[PDB]
Amino acid sequence: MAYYDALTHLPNRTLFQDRLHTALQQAERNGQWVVLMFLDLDRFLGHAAGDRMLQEVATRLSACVSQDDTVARMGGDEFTLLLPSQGDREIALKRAIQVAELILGRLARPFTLEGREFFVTASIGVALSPQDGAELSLLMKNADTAMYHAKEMGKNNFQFYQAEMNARALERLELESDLRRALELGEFVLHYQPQFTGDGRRLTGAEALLRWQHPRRGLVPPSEFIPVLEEIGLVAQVGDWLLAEACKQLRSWHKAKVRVPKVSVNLSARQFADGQLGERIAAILYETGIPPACLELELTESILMSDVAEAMQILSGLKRLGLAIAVDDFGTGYSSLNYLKQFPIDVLKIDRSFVDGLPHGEQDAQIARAIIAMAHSLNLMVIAEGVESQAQLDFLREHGCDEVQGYLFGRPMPAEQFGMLYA
Amino acid sequence: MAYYDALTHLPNRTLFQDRLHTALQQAERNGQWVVLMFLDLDRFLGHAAGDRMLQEVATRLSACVSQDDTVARMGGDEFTLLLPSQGDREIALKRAIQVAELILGRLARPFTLEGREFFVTASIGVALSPQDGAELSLLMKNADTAMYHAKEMGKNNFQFYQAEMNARALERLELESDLRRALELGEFVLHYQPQFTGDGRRLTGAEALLRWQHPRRGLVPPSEFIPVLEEIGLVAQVGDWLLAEACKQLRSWHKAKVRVPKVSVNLSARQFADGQLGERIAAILYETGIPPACLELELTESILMSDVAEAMQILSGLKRLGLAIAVDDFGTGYSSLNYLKQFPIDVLKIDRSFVDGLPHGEQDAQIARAIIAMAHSLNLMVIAEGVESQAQLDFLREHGCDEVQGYLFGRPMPAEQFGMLYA
Ligand SMILES: Nc1nc2c(ncn2[C@@H]2O[C@@H]3COP(=O)(O)O[C@H]4[C@@H](O)[C@H](n5cnc6c(=O)[nH]c(N)nc65)O[C@@H]4COP(=O)(O)O[C@H]3[C@H]2O)c(=O)[nH]1
Ligand SMILES: Nc1nc2c(ncn2[C@@H]2O[C@@H]3COP(=O)(O)O[C@H]4[C@@H](O)[C@H](n5cnc6c(=O)[nH]c(N)nc65)O[C@@H]4COP(=O)(O)O[C@H]3[C@H]2O)c(=O)[nH]1
Ligand SMILES: [Mg+2]
Ligand SMILES: [Mg+2]
Ligand SMILES: [Mg+2]
Ligand SMILES: [Mg+2]
Repeated sequence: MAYYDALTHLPNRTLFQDRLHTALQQAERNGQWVVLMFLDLDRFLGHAAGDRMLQEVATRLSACVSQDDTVARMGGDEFTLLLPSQGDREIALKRAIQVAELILGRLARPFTLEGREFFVTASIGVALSPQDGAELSLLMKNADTAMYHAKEMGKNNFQFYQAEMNARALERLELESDLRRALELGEFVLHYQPQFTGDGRRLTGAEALLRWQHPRRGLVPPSEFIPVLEEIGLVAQVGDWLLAEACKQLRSWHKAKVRVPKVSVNLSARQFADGQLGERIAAILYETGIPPACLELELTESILMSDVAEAMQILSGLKRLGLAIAVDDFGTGYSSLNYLKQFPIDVLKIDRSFVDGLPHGEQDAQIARAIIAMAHSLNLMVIAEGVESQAQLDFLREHGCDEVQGYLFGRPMPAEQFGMLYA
Repeated sequence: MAYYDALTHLPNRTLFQDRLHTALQQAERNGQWVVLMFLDLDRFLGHAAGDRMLQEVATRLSACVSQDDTVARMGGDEFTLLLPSQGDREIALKRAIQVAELILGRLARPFTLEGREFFVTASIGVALSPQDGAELSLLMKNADTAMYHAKEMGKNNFQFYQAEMNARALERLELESDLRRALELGEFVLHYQPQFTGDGRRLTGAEALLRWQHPRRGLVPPSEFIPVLEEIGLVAQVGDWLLAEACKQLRSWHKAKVRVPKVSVNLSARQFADGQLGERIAAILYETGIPPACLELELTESILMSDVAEAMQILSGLKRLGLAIAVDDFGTGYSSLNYLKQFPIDVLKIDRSFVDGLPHGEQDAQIARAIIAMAHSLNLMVIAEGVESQAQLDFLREHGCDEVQGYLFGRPMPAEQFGMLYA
């Protein structure tokens, strides 16, 4: 079409502007964000090889974005990208960071024409609608301004139009950098929180809890760095380290006459979706010599109930491995009672938020009784988390809560102190 | 832009084709459907008034479709519409029917130019991707073929490319036609199914159940015609008829010494979303002279839990009206236990599907015990629906189910027989 660049087959300037306008009008109607990127090359060649290079650039750019994103060619050495329908500021910001890093990484790679090797460098400017403009020409002014800022900083850079996003981008990249290194140097450590029978007479297991100690940031809370791990391929690899470390710990504790009956590991949504999950778990159980009965997986009702049919199969695979399954944070999500019984699950965990109102919050008291009753109706065992007070414990015990966990019974703890404190 | 028609400001042929292509490539990737319509005018005027008419046509067409749909001008008197991202065949079919009827209705209306009145007529052809083509040129061949079929049938017609859809369209329109008439002539009737205490010693209420008797189709099941009602503005108006009829019935039964303590009415999602719901209910309670305690509303957990924050407010409004609220079909949806307690609800109804497996289906038996236990933990009263057998009843009674309903206790029934059968 007259609307496409004859060489790269990408939309031309006018078509791209129409789609940008459309994306802006729609975003504004749905309270969504749009990312606009401008990209310039210094190249860095031959005439025919030149046009062949632009073609390779184009291919590489298309490969960095999804189905719904547009890549286009403004002219000469300038390309633009459009990432529409981003749910909010932060999704937009992360997706922009991710796409821009991906692009610079792909364009770093050498261009192999005439048998030989060439390099190009790129400068990228990024502007996010609506904040940097909800109108196409303002959004473009600002992406272009960011681009030139990116140039004024040297080779292979991306800048946002907002300084605040540039700062946040730089830090995010450093965090990612540190987390890769954390795994390489082993800066992660496992702490264990003990689990008891409702009376407190007895230790039923330990919940393993990832911590991260960085020399400068100090100790980073799991809630900060875990989501970052899963936003890369890092989490499966960290999960492997963790599972193996807990299995080894179990080994040492048994050797040292510390009778810990089992250990619980939390799983993210990403780990749960992984096709090799059960395979990697079996692999680790085999290396460490520990049986599946010693292990329990903890998944949130949001992870299980989003796609119930898929979850049924994944869970069934894991049970055939002989391991137990607990539904973490229970009561904070949306659950089919139907599938709660069909899923081969073992345990419900009463979220801390409900335990916190005990014993004199009517709402929290009734919700907690209800969970216990559900659990026992489905032959599930339930443990209350976040038990911090004698009164909470009295209530839960009085109403048949099977197991209990919380600061009242001692904080999360490194393995050796754990053994001594609960031997 | 050179891409837009200078007169109507609609996209021109080439731009429309690009968006159609895009919509097809995307639909195919997401397993979605796309609707394409071709529209021709016979007009049916003056030169300046002519161009002003096309402009009015354009405005009218834009007003018939949503934000995301494209309207365009192929040339002369021909326009096209694109309705992308339709979830499946039937959504597509209904949406096409709806949009086409809307367009013919708007174009029926007179054009007021030079002070005077004019009429145009239109022929519409409709083709649905992927079935009538997943490639733009084939989809266009076929919409155009449908259009000419529409012409060969006379004025103001739409045809699908598939004969099967034309048949289904014609029938759907006749159904809609009949339902409007049904309401005008009162062909709807209420049947009532009685509700008892778990023992059976005692009648706690009656669930009202809409039926429709058509002279030719015979008796149409609620599941067939109710969704059609709500796909128009008909359901609020039928709901009003129904509520009023049940309140009147309650009047007569009390007059005639038939002690029916209350009546339950089912609500659709659409009725529930209506801003005037509580207002219209109060209005009807006032006209019929019956107090809110005599009334109970039945809503599905899917209606309540889709938007919990909105539902909380809507429900709170209804409770302030003094009426009771039951969660129908419970166990078949996704529910926050948290919001189950916060929502000011009164009753859970155990779906028939779980009662059906009783008493010897382990899964169904445990689910049903669990619901009863939940209900009583939250101080809710629960009734089992679809109780058909002595064994089912024994089980439910043994486990403290408060109330019961089903064919074992007698089918749904017209009011007067109801009174005599349960006085
Ligand atoms: N207020 C209160 N809090 C208590 C009490 N007892 C324990 N806690 C804290 O509550 C959290 C319980 O873990 P969770 O619900 O699985 O929730 C976890 C889990 O979802 C995730 N997480 C932790 N470790 C891992 C891991 O190794 N892998 C994965 N995939 N996620 C993890 O991060 C979340 C937070 O972990 P932590 O920061 O260790 O926070 C832990 C624990 O330190 C108490 O009595 N009162
Ligand atoms: N297998 C079995 N079935 C039994 C038994 N006892 C009753 N039923 C049937 O099960 C349905 C119970 O109604 P529902 O769950 O509210 O489900 C209702 C309700 O959601 C909707 N509906 C019915 N009347 C109205 C109404 O007036 N307004 C609205 N908005 N929806 C209605 O249509 C659905 C079906 O209504 P019906 O066709 O009357 O079907 C009724 C009733 O005839 C039993 O022992 N065994
Ligand atoms: Mg946990
Ligand atoms: Mg938690
Ligand atoms: Mg009902
Ligand atoms: Mg039902």
